[PDB]
Amino acid sequence: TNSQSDLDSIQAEITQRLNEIDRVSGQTQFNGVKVLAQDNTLTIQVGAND
Amino acid sequence: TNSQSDLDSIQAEITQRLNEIDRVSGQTQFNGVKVLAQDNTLTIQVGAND
Repeated sequence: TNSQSDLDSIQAEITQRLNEIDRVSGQTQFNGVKVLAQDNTLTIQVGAND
Repeated sequence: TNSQSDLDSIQAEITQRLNEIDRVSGQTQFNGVKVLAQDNTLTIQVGAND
């Protein structure tokens, strides 16, 4: 039932939501560290030992 | 008993009724979807499942 003029608006919403989950993960930071932009290991020194 | 001048008028009525059932099915629509013009399946997503 949904027309193609409906699917244009639903696609406009879907691309805006996906641009938003690209933005909020692309530029978010704790102390200048992009948490979700790239994959890496953060190592925590939790002890006096090496 | 009916004369042929009668059958001309009855045929005029019958062709007008058939033009009307051609029109009201040719151009009727819910959200830009011609329901009776062509034969096809409308699938309803009635569940979260695919």
